[PDB]
Amino acid sequence: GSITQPTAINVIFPDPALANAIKIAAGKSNVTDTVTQADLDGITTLSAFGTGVTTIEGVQYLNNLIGLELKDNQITDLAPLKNLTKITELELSGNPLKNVSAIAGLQSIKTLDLTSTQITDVTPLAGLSNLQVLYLDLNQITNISPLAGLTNLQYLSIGNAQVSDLTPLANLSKLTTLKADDNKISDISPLASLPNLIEVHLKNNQISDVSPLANTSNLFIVTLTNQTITNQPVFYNNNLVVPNVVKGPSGAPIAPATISDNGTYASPNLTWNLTSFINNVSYTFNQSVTFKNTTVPFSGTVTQPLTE
Amino acid sequence: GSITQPTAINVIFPDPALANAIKIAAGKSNVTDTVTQADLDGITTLSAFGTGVTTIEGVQYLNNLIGLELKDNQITDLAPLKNLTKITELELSGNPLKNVSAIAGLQSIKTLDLTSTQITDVTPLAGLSNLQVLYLDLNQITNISPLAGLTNLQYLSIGNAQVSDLTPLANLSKLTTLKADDNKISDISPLASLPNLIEVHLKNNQISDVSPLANTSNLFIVTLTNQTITNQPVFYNNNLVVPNVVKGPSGAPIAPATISDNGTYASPNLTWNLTSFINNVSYTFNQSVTFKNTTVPFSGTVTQPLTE
Repeated sequence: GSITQPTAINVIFPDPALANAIKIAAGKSNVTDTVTQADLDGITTLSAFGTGVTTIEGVQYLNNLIGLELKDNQITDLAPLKNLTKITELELSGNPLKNVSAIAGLQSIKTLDLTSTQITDVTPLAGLSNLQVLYLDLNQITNISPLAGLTNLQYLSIGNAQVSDLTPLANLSKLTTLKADDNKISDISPLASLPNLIEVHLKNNQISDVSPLANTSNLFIVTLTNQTITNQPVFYNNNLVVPNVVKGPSGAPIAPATISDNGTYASPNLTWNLTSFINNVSYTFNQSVTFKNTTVPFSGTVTQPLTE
Repeated sequence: GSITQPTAINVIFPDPALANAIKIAAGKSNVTDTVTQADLDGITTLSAFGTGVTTIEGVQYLNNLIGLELKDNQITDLAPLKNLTKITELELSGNPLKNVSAIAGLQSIKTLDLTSTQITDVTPLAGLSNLQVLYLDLNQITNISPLAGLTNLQYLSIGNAQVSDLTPLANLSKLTTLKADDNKISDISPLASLPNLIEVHLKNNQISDVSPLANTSNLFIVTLTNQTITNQPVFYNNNLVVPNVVKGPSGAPIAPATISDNGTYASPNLTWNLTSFINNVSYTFNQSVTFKNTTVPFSGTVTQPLTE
């Protein structure tokens, strides 16, 4: 519906912090001042970072709202957004949302920040086909399949989540910045089909082979340190020979920097001469590698579990 | 012209490092092996970072070349590129180019890295209307006027140059990433017209007023520490009253953190009670400021020269 007659700001917006934000946005001097629907239709952005907002009740009257920035509040219910149709930027970082089902029909959205919103499922984003910038950092998200159809995506941040499978990114051809530090990524093969990638952050994952990025011609920033690789188990025995899964941009194996248990290397295999059973063996690597444009450090630890 | 008959790679490419790069790109086993024009027309990328290339003679036969990546070489002459028409990515970082007049007609180029190329003038880029990604870091460039017509620009890096005037960026509406640390930027007013800016790096400039970024709704990363501000001179006298030029995102003055010479502050003015002539007075500031989406540190030093 609409605001029929002039009504006090803080009657339409029950949240006292939000009401003061509306008061300022409307150019009024007191939250008790009346506003009309005209007034409300003149509000295109509403911002209230760190102001203790608990409810967005009222925002359903901001027909012309383009940007809503409510970072680090206590918002739990996004129903008031359901019928908004001009919103292109939505910043809800640091709110205890738990789910974002309510934003599924908001197709106008181009930029969306859901960092630290206690969400696990991004199914509701599958239909946000106009998305260009997306933050999902600091959420226990394990599956990004619903992003696969986001073909306008240009900037994707998913740091500090639980992502492994990057196959959903394969057709996101406009991607230029991918931030995915501290996840569970082991295979980056899907990145090969992203020819515009400029910046890729993959520190602290489980990546052994960086050759999928060797042909990315727009690639200028790439972080690859501190990978933690765990191999599938092999049998313990005296003459232990294990292929080295760590590959550089050319696809050739990377020589280990250190090897546990007095082991040796002869590309492509590590060899250990063991006489007693141990849970595992391991090695480290740290080498400058060279991609299409530049060179950076690639490092990590490989653990090889052993079976008796 | 064209290669008429099969000719040895290292007869077409006199540079021995480049010849070996062509040998690999062509799938041959020796730089003396012949190639045909067909062979050459099948080469779409050529890369030779850190290989001591001194000449790109021969590349004029790579009609279908899309990407040329020659970072950290000793190349001085870019004439061989003049008639290439499919090149979209050109990486010439760390070559003693001195000028880039030769690339002016290369309108196909979308991504160009000229970091550390000893250049001073970017007039030759004015016609590269398809440019989306540009690096000019680590060049004594003082004027970026020739960039003004680069309306497809999305990613601009100009760190460690001598840039002051950002007016040329005003109409670059597609800009999303601007990297401009360590320049001579004092006024960032032109940034107000860039509504898509996501990342802006402005550490170590001379910026006093950050209010031009207050309405940038897509802005998520902004660096603003260590500004070095020098005011225009004022007269020395006993009762010295000086308006505070340092403004936060709202446009209101930022209270100083420290003030020289036992001075005091009453917004908007610093006051010093001096009895002897000194070259100048100064103050520091360091405050968390809040933009549309997030909050970051804004800090620096202001020096006020005094006249007798």
